[PDB]
Amino acid sequence: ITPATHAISINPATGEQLSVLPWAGADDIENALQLAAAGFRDWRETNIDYRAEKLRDIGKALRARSEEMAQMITREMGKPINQARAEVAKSANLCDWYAEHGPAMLKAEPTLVENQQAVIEYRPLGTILAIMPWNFPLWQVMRGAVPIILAGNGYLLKHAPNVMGCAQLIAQVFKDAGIPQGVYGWLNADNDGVSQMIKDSRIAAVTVTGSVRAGAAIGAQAGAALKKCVLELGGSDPFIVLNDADLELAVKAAVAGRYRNTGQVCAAAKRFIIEEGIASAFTERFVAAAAALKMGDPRDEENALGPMARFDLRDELHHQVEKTLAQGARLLLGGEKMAGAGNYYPPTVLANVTPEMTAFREEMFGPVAAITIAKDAEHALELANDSEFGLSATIFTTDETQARQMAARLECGGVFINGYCASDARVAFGGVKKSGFGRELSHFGLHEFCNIQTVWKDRI
Amino acid sequence: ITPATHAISINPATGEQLSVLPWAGADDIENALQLAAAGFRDWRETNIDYRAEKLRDIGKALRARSEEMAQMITREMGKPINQARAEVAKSANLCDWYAEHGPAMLKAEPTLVENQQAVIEYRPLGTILAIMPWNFPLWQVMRGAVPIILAGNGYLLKHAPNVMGCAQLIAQVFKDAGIPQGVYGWLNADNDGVSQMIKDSRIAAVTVTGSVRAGAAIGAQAGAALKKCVLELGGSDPFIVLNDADLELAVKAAVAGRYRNTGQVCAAAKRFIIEEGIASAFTERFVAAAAALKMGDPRDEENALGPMARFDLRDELHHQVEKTLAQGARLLLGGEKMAGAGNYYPPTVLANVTPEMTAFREEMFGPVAAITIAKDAEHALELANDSEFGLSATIFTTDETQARQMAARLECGGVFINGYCASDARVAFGGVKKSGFGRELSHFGLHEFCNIQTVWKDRI
Ligand SMILES: NC(=O)c1ccc[n+]([C@@H]2O[C@H](COP(=O)([O-])OP(=O)(O)OC[C@H]3O[C@@H](n4cnc5c(N)ncnc54)[C@H](O)[C@@H]3O)[C@@H](O)[C@H]2O)c1
Ligand SMILES: NC(=O)c1ccc[n+]([C@@H]2O[C@H](COP(=O)([O-])OP(=O)(O)OC[C@H]3O[C@@H](n4cnc5c(N)ncnc54)[C@H](O)[C@@H]3O)[C@@H](O)[C@H]2O)c1
Repeated sequence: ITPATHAISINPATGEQLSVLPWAGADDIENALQLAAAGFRDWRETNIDYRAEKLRDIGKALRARSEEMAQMITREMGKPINQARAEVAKSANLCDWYAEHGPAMLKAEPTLVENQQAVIEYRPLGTILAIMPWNFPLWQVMRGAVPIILAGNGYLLKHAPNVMGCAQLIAQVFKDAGIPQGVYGWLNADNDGVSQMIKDSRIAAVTVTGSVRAGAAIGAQAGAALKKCVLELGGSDPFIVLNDADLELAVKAAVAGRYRNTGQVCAAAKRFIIEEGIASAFTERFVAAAAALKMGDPRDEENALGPMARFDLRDELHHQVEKTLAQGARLLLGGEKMAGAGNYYPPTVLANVTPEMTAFREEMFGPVAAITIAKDAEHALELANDSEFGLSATIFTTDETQARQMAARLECGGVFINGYCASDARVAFGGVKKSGFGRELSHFGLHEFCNIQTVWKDRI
Repeated sequence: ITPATHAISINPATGEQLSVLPWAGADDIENALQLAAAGFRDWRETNIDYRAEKLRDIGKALRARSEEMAQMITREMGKPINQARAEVAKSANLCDWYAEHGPAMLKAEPTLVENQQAVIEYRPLGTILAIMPWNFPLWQVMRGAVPIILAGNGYLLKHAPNVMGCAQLIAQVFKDAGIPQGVYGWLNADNDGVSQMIKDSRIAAVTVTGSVRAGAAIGAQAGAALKKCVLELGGSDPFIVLNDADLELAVKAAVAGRYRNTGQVCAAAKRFIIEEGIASAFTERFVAAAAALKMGDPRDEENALGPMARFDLRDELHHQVEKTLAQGARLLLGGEKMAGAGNYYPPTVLANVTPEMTAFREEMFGPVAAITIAKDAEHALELANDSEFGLSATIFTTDETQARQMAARLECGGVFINGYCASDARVAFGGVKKSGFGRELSHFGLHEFCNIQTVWKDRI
């Protein structure tokens, strides 16, 4: 057993090894690609209304294993159990939502060509290779798999190596739903196996949810293979609070946005940018509220935070904290690794964070808030856009006109005005800059992996 | 002067050197990137109706230099002068079309979120680097530049090195129209210069129209730099004729589709796939019609074909003809380089072309038709899909239902039934497989380089 030969699951609350799974071999890869190719060949011929009904079947099979799934999520990566349950319910509802609204988004599109000669058809592309992360082991898979399969594609999952118990359980749910094994499939492939599949003609495109470094490594290969990719990568979302904000609501949303899933959220509020007049009141309220978050065993529902998922990533997070403190930030809360067998890092708040500091320029993928003072709203917008990332953003202010104007100038894919940032089937998700490109959910996730095909009759 | 240090224009009809231009230097690249960034910063703030009026100004300035532009196209790459005039007219009309229909396509999109709390906004992305080919030196630039700039982006053109006279004239047209500095720009960059620009933060995304080899080279770099790209690459379009086809119309469309622009068309009919019962009658009519095409001085309007654009590519095309004849195909017309100072290659027809031959597997980017016999309609579909390419396709048959079913199974981005394949502002354009990914024209070309942004108010 070694990370060079096996995927390994470890409980981050206890440090105990849970399972191992060897990398797929040459024959496993070939068999997966044959099954995927055969599955897509038949699935692409099915009726759209039949596929919608199969989505409802997926939702039912998932709910039927909802607690088994939630406990597996919590066990493998440390998520508080009620958050894992909420992840299951949101994933199941996504099946029903696309079942109801998806088919109409795939209807032929008329054009302005005379005599109704030309229409746009949304054709399936093929089998989509999907590379997914551990922070939402179910939702991240379902977010793409549901629309991708509804559009008549196949989906081939390469999951993160620390949640292969989750991966096998998801496959069992799709099996329970009667989804053919070619249509939803999966492989415990190492990175070289991923490389081989991208080069294989039976993979039509790639979708990646992960870090910036993974997106660049995989995106380069997809381009070299002339395969389209969607990259949903890291974020360092700004959370702007102006002097006229609803301060109580802003702090509630600020705390929820930073510390949900023990801070391990792509679109988490990570860089708090507070106008000078309200900064002292915001900072004091935010520290007190963050300090009231209980942390411990994620099977105990009194805990708002669990351990972080990966011991090496807690080390990396603490290193970023220490560098930021050494650069001149002030420690207001937390900021030390909990001793013991568990991978615990307490709610942490860093103040006097300047744009030159590590916690302002890197993704802080854990329960570490950075607080930066803005001279005014113009400064707050400049601070917000001064980032390699560009996934999402929040603005708190009672001047809705100003909020709308700032939203137009924020370099990110989502802007929440006076509310709680989240993903939702009804709206687009995805960012700009090093957060990547392409859009998921709504009709965007349905169309990203369609062959958009012009059919033009009698052009004479 | 050597192609190692300079871009060189040579008149293919005469062989005379027209112009030379050294590659852009480090200062030139930096200057262009600075002005692109500043131009985009101000351009993104303008009102959509102002930008629509500026598109009309581009169309006016282009029509004012229409004969000068047409003659420059013909002089640098050999296109018959009336096709160059048509290219200018189509490009000017594209400006007016997007001016009229573009703004509504950029309006905010309602969502299913209750109480109208969330909309989808189509924001500008930044400066788009555009890598373009010589076969339509004006239209390829305008096809993307017009919607890209209408959406509030900037456009930085890296044109093919044999048409830098066209590139400079295009820039003069944008100057005549009053397009602000850095909103439209261009550089005579060598391949390393392109690599540098892709890695530069002031390039937001890349669009490529060119060969499969260029798309793989550039696409890999875009992915590694986390830049979205659109790849519009080569084609080897099938042209299927079944026994019940309107034979006279099929032959007319077959000759027009193969030999327009002296065959140098991405979506040209390149692989003719004819059902056995009608193959002899098709082949004899096609040879006779192809033989009736006049070739010569492209400034003379009686000539349907000019010389090929590049002397090295004629050598390459003839090598493809020789290899295919060596593999067992039959030469029915043409098939030898014309003697003299001009780069002329006659209309050529190769028959008994089987799937294993060079003319069936590679893009024949010149006036060479390949004819393959299909046993039946299912064999024809299989033959059509047995290709690395997948740009467009044509089916001729009076059985509309069968044509619609084949269209759904053709692995390509466009299918023309009983008609002449062409690009048009009102429909999507783009392919699958090694022909690339992404879509141009209609609302697709407008949205490819937008930041699709959710704006959600009061999500509490
Ligand atoms: N934008 C989004 O939608 C979104 C959603 C969730 C998480 N994320 C991001 O995910 C990241 C954390 O999750 P992570 O730790 O699993 O990131 P990660 O990149 O290290 O791992 C992501 C996935 O990519 C695979 N992978 C990584 N490198 C690879 C390579 N060279 N070849 C093939 N496969 C490779 C991993 O095995 C894993 O399955 C954070 O940056 C977070 O912001 C983004
Ligand atoms: N799909 C489409 O919309 C479309 C339209 C027109 C032409 N084409 C294709 O264009 C091709 C012919 O034009 P071409 O001969 O100029 O193709 P080409 O690939 O040789 O050159 C295309 C462009 O890419 C640039 N380029 C090539 N390699 C590069 C590299 N490594 N780095 C940076 N830049 C590079 C060239 O300088 C040129 O500007 C044909 O294959 C044709 O089918 C496609």
